[PDB]
Amino acid sequence: AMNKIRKTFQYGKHEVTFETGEMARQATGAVVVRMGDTVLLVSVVAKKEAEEGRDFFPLTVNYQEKTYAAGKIPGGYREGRPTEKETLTSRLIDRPLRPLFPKGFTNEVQVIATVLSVDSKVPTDIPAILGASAAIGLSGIPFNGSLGAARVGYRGGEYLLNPSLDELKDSALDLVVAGTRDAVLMVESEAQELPESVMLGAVLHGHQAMQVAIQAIAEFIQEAGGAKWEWEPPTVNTALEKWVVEKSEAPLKKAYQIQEKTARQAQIQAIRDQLLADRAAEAVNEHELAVIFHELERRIVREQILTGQPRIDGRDTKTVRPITVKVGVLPRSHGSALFTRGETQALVVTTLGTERDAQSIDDLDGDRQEEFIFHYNFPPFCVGEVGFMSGPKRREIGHGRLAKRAVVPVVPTLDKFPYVIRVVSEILESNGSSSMASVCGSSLALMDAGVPTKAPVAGIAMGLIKENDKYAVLSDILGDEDHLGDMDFKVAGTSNGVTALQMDIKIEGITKEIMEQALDQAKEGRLHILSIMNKVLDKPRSQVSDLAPQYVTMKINPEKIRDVIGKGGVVIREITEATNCAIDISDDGTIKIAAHTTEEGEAAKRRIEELTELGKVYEGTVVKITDGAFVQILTQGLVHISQIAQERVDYLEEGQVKVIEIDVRLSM
Amino acid sequence: AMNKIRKTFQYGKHEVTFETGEMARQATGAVVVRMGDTVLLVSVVAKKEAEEGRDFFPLTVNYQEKTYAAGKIPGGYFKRERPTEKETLTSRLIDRPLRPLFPKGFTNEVQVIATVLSVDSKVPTDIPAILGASAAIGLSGIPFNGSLGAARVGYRGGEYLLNPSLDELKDSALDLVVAGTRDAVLMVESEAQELPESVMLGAVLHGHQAMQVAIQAIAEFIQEAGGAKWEWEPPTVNTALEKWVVEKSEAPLKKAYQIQEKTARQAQIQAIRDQLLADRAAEREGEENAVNEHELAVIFHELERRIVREQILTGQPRIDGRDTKTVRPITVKVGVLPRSHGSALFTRGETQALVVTTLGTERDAQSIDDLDGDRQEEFIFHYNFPPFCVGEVGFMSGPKRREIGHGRLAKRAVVPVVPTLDKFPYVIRVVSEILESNGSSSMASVCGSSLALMDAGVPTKAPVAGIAMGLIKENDKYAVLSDILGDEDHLGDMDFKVAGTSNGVTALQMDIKIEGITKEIMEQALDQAKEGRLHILSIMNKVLDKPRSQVSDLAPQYVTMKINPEKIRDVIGKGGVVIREITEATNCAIDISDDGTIKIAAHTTEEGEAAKRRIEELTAEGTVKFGAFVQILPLVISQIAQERVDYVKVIQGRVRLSM
Amino acid sequence: MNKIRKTFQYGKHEVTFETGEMARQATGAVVVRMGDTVLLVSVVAKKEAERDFFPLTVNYQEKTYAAGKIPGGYFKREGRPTEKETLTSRLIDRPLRPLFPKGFTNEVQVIATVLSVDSKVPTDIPAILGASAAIGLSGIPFNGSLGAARVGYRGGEYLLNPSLDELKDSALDLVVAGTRDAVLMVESEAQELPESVMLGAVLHGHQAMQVAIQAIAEFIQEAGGAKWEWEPPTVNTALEKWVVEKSEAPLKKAYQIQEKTARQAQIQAIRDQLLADRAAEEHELAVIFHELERRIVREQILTGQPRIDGRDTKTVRPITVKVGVLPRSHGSALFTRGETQALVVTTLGTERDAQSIDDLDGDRQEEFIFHYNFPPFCVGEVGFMGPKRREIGHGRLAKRAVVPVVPTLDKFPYVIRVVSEILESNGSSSMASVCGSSLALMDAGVPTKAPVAGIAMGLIKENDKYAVLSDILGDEDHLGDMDFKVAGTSNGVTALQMDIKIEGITKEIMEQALDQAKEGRLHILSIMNKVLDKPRSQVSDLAPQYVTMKINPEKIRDVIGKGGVVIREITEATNCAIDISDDGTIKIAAHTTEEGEAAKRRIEELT
Repeated sequence: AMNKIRKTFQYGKHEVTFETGEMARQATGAVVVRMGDTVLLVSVVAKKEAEEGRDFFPLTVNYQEKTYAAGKIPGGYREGRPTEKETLTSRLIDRPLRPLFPKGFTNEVQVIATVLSVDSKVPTDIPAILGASAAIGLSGIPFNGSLGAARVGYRGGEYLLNPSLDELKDSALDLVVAGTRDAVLMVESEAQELPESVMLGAVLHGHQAMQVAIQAIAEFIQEAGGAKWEWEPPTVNTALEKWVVEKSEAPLKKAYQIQEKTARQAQIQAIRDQLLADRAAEAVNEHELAVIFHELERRIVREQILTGQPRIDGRDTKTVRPITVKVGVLPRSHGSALFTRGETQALVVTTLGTERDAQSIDDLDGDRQEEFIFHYNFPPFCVGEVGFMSGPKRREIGHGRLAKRAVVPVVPTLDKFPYVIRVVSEILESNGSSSMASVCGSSLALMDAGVPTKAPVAGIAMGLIKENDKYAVLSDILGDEDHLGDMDFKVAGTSNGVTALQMDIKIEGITKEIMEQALDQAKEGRLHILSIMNKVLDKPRSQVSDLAPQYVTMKINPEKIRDVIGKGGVVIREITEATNCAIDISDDGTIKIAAHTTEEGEAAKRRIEELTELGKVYEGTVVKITDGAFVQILTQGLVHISQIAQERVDYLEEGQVKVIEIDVRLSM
Repeated sequence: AMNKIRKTFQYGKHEVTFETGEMARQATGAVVVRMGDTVLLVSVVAKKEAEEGRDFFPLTVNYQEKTYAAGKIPGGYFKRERPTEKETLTSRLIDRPLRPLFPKGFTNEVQVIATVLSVDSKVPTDIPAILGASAAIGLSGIPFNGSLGAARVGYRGGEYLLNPSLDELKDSALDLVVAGTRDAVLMVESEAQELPESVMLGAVLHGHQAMQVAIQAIAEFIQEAGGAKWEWEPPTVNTALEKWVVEKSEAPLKKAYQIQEKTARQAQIQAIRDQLLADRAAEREGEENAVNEHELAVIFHELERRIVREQILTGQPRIDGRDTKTVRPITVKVGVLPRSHGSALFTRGETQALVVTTLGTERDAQSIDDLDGDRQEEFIFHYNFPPFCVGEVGFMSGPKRREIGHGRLAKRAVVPVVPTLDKFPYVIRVVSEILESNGSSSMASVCGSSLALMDAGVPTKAPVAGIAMGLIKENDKYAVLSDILGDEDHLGDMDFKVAGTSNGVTALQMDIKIEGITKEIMEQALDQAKEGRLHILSIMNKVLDKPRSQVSDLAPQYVTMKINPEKIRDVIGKGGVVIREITEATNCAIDISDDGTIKIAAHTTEEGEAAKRRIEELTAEGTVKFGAFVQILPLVISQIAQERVDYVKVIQGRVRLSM
Repeated sequence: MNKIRKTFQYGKHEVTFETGEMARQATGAVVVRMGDTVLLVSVVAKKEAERDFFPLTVNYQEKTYAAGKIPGGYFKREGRPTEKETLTSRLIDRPLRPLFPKGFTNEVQVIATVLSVDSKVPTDIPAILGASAAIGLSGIPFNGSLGAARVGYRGGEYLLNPSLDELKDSALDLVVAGTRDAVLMVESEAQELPESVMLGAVLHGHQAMQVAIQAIAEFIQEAGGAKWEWEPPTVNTALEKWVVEKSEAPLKKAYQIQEKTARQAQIQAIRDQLLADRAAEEHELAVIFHELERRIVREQILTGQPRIDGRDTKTVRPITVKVGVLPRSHGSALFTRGETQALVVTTLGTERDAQSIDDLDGDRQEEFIFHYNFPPFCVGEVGFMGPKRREIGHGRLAKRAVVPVVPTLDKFPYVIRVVSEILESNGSSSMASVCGSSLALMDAGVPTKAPVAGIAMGLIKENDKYAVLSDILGDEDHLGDMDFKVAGTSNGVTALQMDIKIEGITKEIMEQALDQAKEGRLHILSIMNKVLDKPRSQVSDLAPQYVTMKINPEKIRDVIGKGGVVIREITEATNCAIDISDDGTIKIAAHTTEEGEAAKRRIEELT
């Protein structure tokens, strides 16, 4: 039974289309989104059942790009493990969905967004979200949506809606916003030191722009929408609630007055364990029990701040935690630093390399190359846990990316600094926003390594607590205030402006007023941290490191250039492959060699002294014999029989000579 | 202590020896199979007890190829043998015929590992692998209905080939593996070039007759060297209870299965069950919990399979209302994706395939290194079976077993119609996305592939279609089901899939769960499947019946230039290092004819016109070492300055002019 | 802040411990530095226990930035534990485990990350010192702490904590860790060195070690927090008491019985007759039964009674041997000793087949490739099939035992790949892999210096009484207080491994142990040699061949080309390793005959 519904609307420069009822009919919901020539099939599947007493919402979004979308056969060996981009877009898509799924809805849902065709004029992430909104909306799955999304560029003082990839080459702002009709949900952006007034106006611009799509998706759901799932959250029995409150409230109140994190968490757990034990003394319950307990935590933490009382570690809403900053932390690194802000610590190591160390990426967008790679990883011992050490998690990529695009604007160009840079931020402790410590930390590690940055860059994490009209904007948030708070608001940049802005908003009905206030209280905190930073390292060091790849320089007769590059460019490639040294040659005459070592650096030249009289006493092998013998000196010259070892003269066959003349004679 | 028993016998051209009692002695059984110089160690291990409840049979086959078997050191750069397509596929090939041979209700976990110790090019490994499995299992004493042989059968010159090598299949119009017991064909797997059903069926029977010698060899080998057979029994019955559940539930159940609407139907069956459960409960009452509800479930489950089977056998319509011969609704579409080189959406009932074609350049060929390695594939056929197609949630990790197995079946269905590389100088990649599967998706993959390729302008020999079948057999009566649903394959005692063109079978796959499926039944089953695949062909032909007059503007193109033949040594270079570099540079296949042409394979134009330059410059303004001599491409004095004397116009010599 | 920094001197290098600055949230963490080698070591002990086994997991990881390098992968990151990383993790794990108190089920995870690496300081030792010190601060129940040292041999003199370059000139690379009191674990490779030299190295390592152990013991004081509250569970003498009085006599008679069936019958019977009368008057029973069971058998061997299979302590299981078992392999050997069996295959290749391993030891080529596969069927089990830890662990021991008798590449210009299949394992199969290798390399005509063998041993020590067990069964592993394995030639000892549970093990004995090992070694060797004595005078026909040709000296550069590009194309076209005499002939290393005469058709046109 095939009944195909299609809604079409016009989103700025492009025509968008949602189709349903043709493809993927067994999914709980599925939509074909086409925007320009960019097409995704977005299907959601949701289990009707949930595991009794589940602590988390098993939403999985899988965004996958098919190389047949761009007309290309996959390069390596089919499509392999997820590309960094795929991981990121899955994460970009997940974020805004999550808060729209009702509190307490634990059924596992899976969103799969597959790119069928990719148009260069239309980046995929935007219609992906539009699709996910539409698919979840069709499904009937409990959802508070529908959410739209928009990308906003900034060029010539105007705002660009849904810019292409090239168009962004001209933009100082790359920003994706996603929200509902009434509220902004999440924001991801990089920018070059733009002012808060611009960042905010950009979030608002997109939030207005996307309304057309949220309307369209909304009515699409009207026409073709399935039946709304009858569903309700797990129930709490207030008899038990009262019981839990009377027993744990006073203890939680103080337990939350413990400044030191691990001491706090231990005490909380003890309260939690006494509870469970106190209950048993008399599988859903324990969940129902945990629900009540968590609600209590929330109210306790929240009502403290809302009433003017001091925060968990005692700060007022406006004060950043204590910061200790060091550099030259590791002996063998090119650059390093240790950034400790409160209980959050990042050890950022910088490494340098030649083009050989540069990274090729493959994906839609075609095959490009990054000379700046930024890695971030988050080990279980920073949280005080025990876990598996396997490859980087979606957040570890997601946070690496954010930290990276915060820093990118101040990272020098290829022109000035002809290296490849690898930054690795390692979080050795995290009580909150380790993400921002990476930025801070890396800015120091980059300078400490001699990288000629435009200006020192730092970042801060904000949140708020709102009930009705009243709200407090928290600065330098800690894990608890993110978990029990209403938002996590990330701002990074230099003194002159914001390089990156990231928003995740749990609640709805947040206003530009609050947002406007949070961008500065952030701006303060940023400048506060910058000051404390600049006391250790204010500027990039005037030189790279000693163990850093350094160039070996030798000058060649511009005529002798015909050789070293070889016919077709083959001999220079042979050289760089054999020594692993990248060689750069002035059209005349100087050579500049990139050497990770002096051992190759010296191994790169010996190969170039080759391709490039006067005797000078060479040593070279005999090839032809006559009559004397032509030896091979690198060209050939005659050893006259008169000049063979004297006594008047065989004397050799072939295998192993001074040069005695030219217009080339030899002697022994 | 080691007691080593050997069995030597002739199989076709090759001497086969089984050994046991020397290696792998702690296995539940182990055999070293040798055929020609191909050698395998095949071992089986079975847990001695089933888990608490067990609803199924945990059979696992591991087939692995050591590269030392080929006297090679592995190419993988950490230099170790990620089970490959072939290793997976062959594992699945060995698995299939084993399953039906394990007795009903034997739930003990069983692992079969087949490792290739040495490889002979004359003797493909899978055949001895199946024989070895047959022997190890027999030796094990594990309960088994066996023992089974296998044979590969080729067709050349109108006559059958027994266990041919790859070299020999190059001249064969058929590649078919058949596995069976003394009395029965268990599984068939094959590709063929448009061969008629009787030649296909003839091959199955030729293999089945030909393998007997190996089955006999194994059977007596086992007799001699086997270990004590396991003492095992299928769960006891309660005949009285069964007769009672039947008398009670049968009439109502027959009426329930008259409801085509699932949720509505499953409701009734639950009612009938719950009622049955009450009735038993009263028949006892004061006796203590004498109602198990489990043994009842089993008896009940088995009764509804009987009943459904009976209804179809007596002419009743299938669960969805179709009779045995009718194929589900089909809808075909081409050119569904803007940026694809070709595409199709094939939907048959609830089975649906989005198939996409990508045209590519010699640069895109996927290399393969294995036993019989150093191979390039210009035809790349992938397959995808996402959780949502069956309407559930599942991980996305890598190609699954089924995805390889199904994907591969589809590929061998299509390959016979795919143009030779001389005729169509493109590498092809077809990716099959199964959006909806209840049905046979793999055959949908076939139909969609045939459409996708033509849509892309691939000059396929002819459109190819495929269809999946099932067969119910109760005693002497049987029914042949066309285009079976998913739930229908457990209904039947054998399932087969047949793909081909209007003129012949390009692939045939058979899995048989029972004994006494005759050449006659097969003959008739294949006919109904033919009538089916033509029905489907006719439908798809209405959308696109022949390849497109040309290639998508989005596909790779040839760029053509003319050169100086005397300069060919210059472009190819000394040793051929120059032309190499050019390709790895621009990523273009550069094929230089004797004189004087150059054909350049280019994905984009930019890549192509780049190949042009590096060529041209190397053959046909600027910027040295008074007088000028700047030299530019790898010497104007008056015209530096007429002002006399600081500080390519071109006309041993070689004097001018630059500036 | 603090930031407590202890500094001492280990031999040539200055070692530095510190804490309080970083990884504060961890149960404990230390930054250990030796020379310029730096490792963050951290220990997280999970809050509360759960179990009957010890969930200890050590992860030693290497960051490329420690070496100033960017990872060579496609993703430019490090996601794939290297064989090295897995090996070191295993190595750091061994000496720690036995130090963790009896009946401590609390889950512990130690993470040692290399943040900096010096060519003069191998990363092994500072890691172990740092793990020992990290666990120190955690306050986690521990009977430690310990330290580690490496010992080399150059010109009759031992070398403390030698570097990679220096090891080149050492006849010995030996790692040892131990508590102040006693030695715990040893891992070594030597070139046919005497037992006296090896064991002297274990002592030397143990003596030079105390400096570190002291430094550590102090570092804890200056910094480390007070211990964890803990104590061996619920010890019930009431439980012990009754069991014995109703248990020993019937059970000690149940092990005088033959191999199995009459064992698992009567024993299991006892587990009933005693199961029956218990309730007349918790799994806790299951143990103190097994522990008694242990004691029973431990005793019986000490009194010189049959081992579980009927063997005495000195006799090695019957050994059968075959070479050239597989038709198409370059070399083959099937080595069965008792119920342990290894099929081992030799494959030779051109320089094109050489291993490229990149890591903190610098970019390198390996022409000797050794692999070890331990499939589930050898033990009679079903299991899943990337090689596990123990496979690399056992594989690596086997390798280093064979390496010293392996020809240098100039003497035998072939890449070698040895693969060892364990088709049966009861009693050490890592040693079966060594015995299987000699034969296989020799069957393949690989001119090994001498046939090599190895044996796995065990020691039961109760008080001052003990017994040294030869060719230990898998089920004799729990019995032993020491599990050591030994491999070597008719002359010296190639490889030595030891792991030690109890204390008070004295030089006076393991000396003896190392002998009884030598006996068996010699014994095994004698039986091997009568199958294959010396390497085959020839390399197998199927193996790569060297085609030799002679061209005109003047044209040597028409082959090699310009900068070397022409000669690289030929080797990358035909897959042949090619070299030219200064002026003269040309040796072509070819896999097949075609491939090799493909190299000729090319070299001729250039001529």
